[PDB]
Formats: sequence, structure tokens, C-alpha cells
Amino acid sequence: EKKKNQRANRREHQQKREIMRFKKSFTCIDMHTEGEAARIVTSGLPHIPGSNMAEKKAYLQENMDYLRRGIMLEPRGHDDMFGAFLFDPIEEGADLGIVFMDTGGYLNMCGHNSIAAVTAAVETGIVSVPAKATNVPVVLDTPAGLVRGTAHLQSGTESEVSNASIINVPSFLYQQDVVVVLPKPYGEVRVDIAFGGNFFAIVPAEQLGIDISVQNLSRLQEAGELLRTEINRSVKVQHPQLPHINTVDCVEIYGPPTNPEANYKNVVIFGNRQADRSPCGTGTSAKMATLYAKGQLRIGETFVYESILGSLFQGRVLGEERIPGVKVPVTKDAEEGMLVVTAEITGKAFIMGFNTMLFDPTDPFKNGFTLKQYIW
Amino acid sequence: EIMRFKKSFTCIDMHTEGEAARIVTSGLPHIPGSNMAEKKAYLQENMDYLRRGIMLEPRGHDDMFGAFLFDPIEEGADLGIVFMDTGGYLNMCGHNSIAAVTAAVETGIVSVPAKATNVPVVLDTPAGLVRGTAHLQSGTESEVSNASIINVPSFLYQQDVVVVLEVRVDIAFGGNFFAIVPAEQLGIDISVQNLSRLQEAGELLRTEINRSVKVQHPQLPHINTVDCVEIYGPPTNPEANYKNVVIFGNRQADRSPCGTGTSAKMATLYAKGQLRIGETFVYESILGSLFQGRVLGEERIPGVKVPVTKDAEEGMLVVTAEITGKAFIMGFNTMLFDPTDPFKNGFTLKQY
Repeated sequence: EKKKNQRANRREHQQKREIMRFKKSFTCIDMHTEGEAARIVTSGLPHIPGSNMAEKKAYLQENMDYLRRGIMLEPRGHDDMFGAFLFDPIEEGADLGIVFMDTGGYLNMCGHNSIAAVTAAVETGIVSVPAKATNVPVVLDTPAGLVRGTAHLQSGTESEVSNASIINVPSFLYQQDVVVVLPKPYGEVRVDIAFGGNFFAIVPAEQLGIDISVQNLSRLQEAGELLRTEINRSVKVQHPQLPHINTVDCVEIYGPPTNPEANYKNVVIFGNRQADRSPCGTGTSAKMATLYAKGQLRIGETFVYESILGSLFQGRVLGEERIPGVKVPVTKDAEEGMLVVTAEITGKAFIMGFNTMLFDPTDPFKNGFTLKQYIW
Repeated sequence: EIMRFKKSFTCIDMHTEGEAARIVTSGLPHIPGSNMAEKKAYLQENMDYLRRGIMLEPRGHDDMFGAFLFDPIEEGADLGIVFMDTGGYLNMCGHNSIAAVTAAVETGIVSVPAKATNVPVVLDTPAGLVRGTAHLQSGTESEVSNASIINVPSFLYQQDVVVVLEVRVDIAFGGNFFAIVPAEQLGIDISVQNLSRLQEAGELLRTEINRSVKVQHPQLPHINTVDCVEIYGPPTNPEANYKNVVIFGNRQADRSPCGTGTSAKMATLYAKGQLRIGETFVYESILGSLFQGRVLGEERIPGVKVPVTKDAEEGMLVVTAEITGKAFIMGFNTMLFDPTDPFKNGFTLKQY
């Protein structure tokens, strides 16, 4: 009896250690930022060259797209998964290197994921907290530049984060009152184009004729897709100092708030008819840049943006600059130079899982799949 | 540090030819119930928020599927299992049973005796005992090449049931009740482009069927609704007899060929003389993946009738079908639920 179960358990032990022999694994911290997923890969990635984060992202995108697909798509992920790969920092001042992605492709900047990364870095001990600290800087070296994060620690704890802030890369209004003639039932609409880490078309829900609600999400997704498509066919949008960045990525649709604390509600449509569940950090930065450029938001004033789910992000414009010699369609005098703003965005991320992802060399879905169709 | 892991679950994340199976191995307290059906009823009635938090976004997604493992209760069984999805709880699931059999051997829940090449793994489910076999890759002490399950008894229940959306569907039991309907009767063929439509159609059909047609399992009284809809059509891979998609849950669509749906199809075919005992049937999914099935046996049950049974004295025909497919481990996960997370019980944006 006893020998039989002792022999049994040892065979069972042997089976277990056989598992991860000759199988690739990555370790991940699964977070969400007010409903939006962020899979942060902390170990197991192949070694990637690059003398800066933009070059690392280019390498990934050119040579190792299979990493993204397998981690983001079904069956390990799903069509609304977002994520990030952590690397050593390169740029002076940074704590962590990071490259973002989603089910469509690798990305330059992502605000909700940056908030999640700052949070996870502190809560899991990736960066040290000096004794007695109540705020912990976490500076991210991203393909879009340096993103200066702060984890705000819960009082009484050494590493529990109440919420996190990021200082985004420079944001700016790009072009104003752009008319786009969309098919019925939408008709013509007037939008702003702004950059907040990604380019956004910002448009009022009222122009589209649709109230922002979960039940209207498919209508919003289709309006968003139509608008984005027609913009990139008819309007030249390019970053005037980072020329790798040059098309309209997202459509930010805003309307009246449902929560009293918020200025506005929004939903961001991006990728292939996807919607952000969070209020969207770079989209919030872009909105604040636009409001600022129009005299509707003061430096230091708190701006609160609500998502389709009711979540809030808070932000503030910290400062502005002109860039002598550089211009965008909204800039009046190239001499004076274009107006940029520095914005901080704050929100809350939660740890939802510690994951070890496995890739069997004989799994035909080792690189994932999607069932979502691009409708052309 | 300890409170961060309070109320967490550990899972083996598997997939069976594309279809996810999140198998929860620890974290549940004791669940009252003297058999697996009762444990399922306890969960659905008192802890449904657990399913929601594990299956739905942000931890899961709208086509996620899973199971809770338990100690076996029924004599002969190795593992107890209750299945779950984005909508509720199936009494049986073929792809998840293939995954569970596979996980059991590969993670050492079940011992592999020396030199063995086939390992039995018997599952105690709410629909009854499911006898599984892991087929080991030769040379390896534990790597599973594929896994077979002998399903609970299946049967054609009722033919040509008209339903006005106006289509003719067959009702068959394969561990769940299925309505089986060819695609051309809907006017939309089976393709990833069509999937969204199919999901809606299948939702209507299931809902309509359950409002008009009484469906009751003669041996297991609690099974008394049509839970799934199987839409079938011609195959794209030469090795397959047919291609299908199954709609269920909160209108989610199966990525695998569906094990219980394959069983229900084989019972239908066999009842109609179109499939013989021991013959291999091959069903293809919307992703091009394949399951193999065989009818192993048949019986008539004297005195017991269902709508298709012409003469009760002789009795209804039931078959024992075996399904085979391949499952892979895709991760090991510890799922956490911060008490202040407003999405600790998940959410869906899926419209109505």
C-alpha cells in the first residue's frame, strides 16, 4: 500500500518536472487599469538589440512579431488584450525600458499600460522603495521618449500603491476644425487632430448623433472606424520631429459626463473597431492639449475624464513650451514655433494575476489566432 | 503579503485546438453537495460571482471557458469537475474534458504507471462518469499526444422540429441538449466572416426552442433545456466529414469542433443509418481543427421513450461515443481579486 503511493507520488513528481523541459516560458504580471488589460512581461524574452527604445521596438516589429501574437491573441490572450515588454533602461534617468503592444501591433506609447507598469514595478519589487517614502518615481524609457511616473503609496504600507501618475511625452493640438464627410447616418462632422503620445481625432458624440453608452458601442465602433479611415486618406498627419510617427491611430468620441466628478465622458476607438475600456491616458493628454490650446483649461487645473464603464482618470497640464522653427497646421508663426504641453494623468491599476505563459513547440496555436475580420 | 493572496485561485490554462479551458485547481472552499450536480447547483445559486470574475473581462473574455476541479465522489473516478462559461454552467463539456484528462497526466494529478503508453483518467461530472484516456507520446514519461473521452450516453431526441425565426432542426443529447441545424437553412454559410450573424441566429434559436419545445432527459431530471445550437455544413479540410460551429453561453461560439456536439451529431447520424459502429467520423471547426469520433456501442432501453422513439416497449436508442482531440498547456496562473477592485466580478460589454 504505502510503497505503491510512494512510487506513485515520485512518478507524479517526475511528470511535473518533465513539463517545462524544452518548452519556452515567459513570466507575466497581469494588470488592469480601470477595466483595461495590461499584460506586463517580466522575464523569458529573447535578447533584443538596440541602442534606444525606438530601435528595440523596430527590431521586435521587424523580426519578432510572433512574441506579440502569441502573448496577445487567443488562446492565451484575446482581441482586446494590451501588453508590454520590460527591458533595461537605456536613456539616462530611466528605471525601466518598455515597449507596448496590442492585438494590432507594437505601439510607441500607451497611458493605461504605463500606469499599470509603474504600479506593478513598485508592488512586485522591480524597483526599490527607499525607507519612509510615500511617493516613488518610476521613470519609463519608451519608444516615444521618457515617461516620468510616480507611484503614490498607500499610507502604512511599504509597497502598496493607491494610484499612479504619469507625465506624458509632449502633447499638442495639430489641426483644428477638420471637416470629414461621412456616409449616412453620420454625415459631415468637424474634428480636432491632436497628439498625446499617439495621434487622435477628437470628435463630439453629438455630431455623430449617438449617445455614448455601452448599448451604443457597436455604432460608436463603426463611426470611429469610418472616421479614422476617411481621415488617413484625406489628411496629412505627421509628427514634425519624430517622423516615424505619422498617421491618425485613434478616434476619441466625447460627450456629457454621467458622473458628477467628471468634465466629460469619452470612448476611444482604435485598431480594428476596438474600444478602450479605460478613459485612455494619451487620449486624455491629447484632449487637455486641445482644451489648453483653446484657452479652455488652465495650467494646474484638474481635468477629469470618464470612460464608457464609468471609470475616471484625472489630469493636469503642468506646463507649456513653444518649439522655435518647428510647425504644425495650427501653428501661426514658424519663427515663434509650435505650442507643446506637458500633462500628467493619474489613475489606478490592480494586479489581477501572476502568470507563467507556456509555448509548446508542437502547439499549432503557439503564435495565437484571431477570428475578428477587417471589414473593407 | 498574505492578504494579497487571500481569495486567489490557481489555474492551469489549457487550450483544446484553439478553445480555452481555464482549469481551476485550488482556491475554492468546501462546496456542499453529495454529487457533482449538487456542487454545480450550489455554485450557480450562491457563488455565481466566482464564475463571473474568472470567466469575464478583465481576467477572462467573452469566449472564455473553464472548470473547477474537485475530489471525485462517484466510485471509480479520479477527478471531480464542474464546467463553466460566460453564461452559466454546462453539465458536460468535451473540449474541457480532453483538456482536463491531458492536464491530469501532464501535471501529475494522476500517476502514470511504469512503461504505460495509455493512461485512464475518469471524470466525475454533473452529467455522469466520463472515461478518459491520455495517449502518451512514446519515449516520454508524461507528454500527452492526444486524449480520448467516452462520453455519457447520447441520443437523437426529436426530428424535424419547426421553429419560426422558419427552419427545421433536430434535437439530440450529447451531454448537453443540442439543436442541430445545417447552415443553408439559415442562408449563411460557415466562415469567420459570418460568425457574428451565426452567434445571433443561434441565440434566437436556443431562446425560441426553449419557449416552444419541451425537452427533458429521461434518466437525469435536472437536464431539461436546450443549452447549445450546432450549425453544420460542408467541410474545407479533406480529412473531415463536415465543418461546424456551436453557439452557447452568453452567445459565445466554440473554436473547437465541440466534443458533446460531435457526440450528438454522431448519435443523429447513427440513428439515421448514416454512420456505422466503429467507423471514424471527423468534425472540423471554424479554425480548421479536427476532432475524431467513433460510436462504440448502442442499446435500446425498454419502456423509456423520447419523441423520436416509435415504440416504447422496445425503447429509445442510445449510443456510446468516443471523441479524440489534442490539448496543450498554455500557462500556469495565480488569479488575484483585490477587494477594492470594482471589476473583481468581471464585466461584459456584449450587447443584450
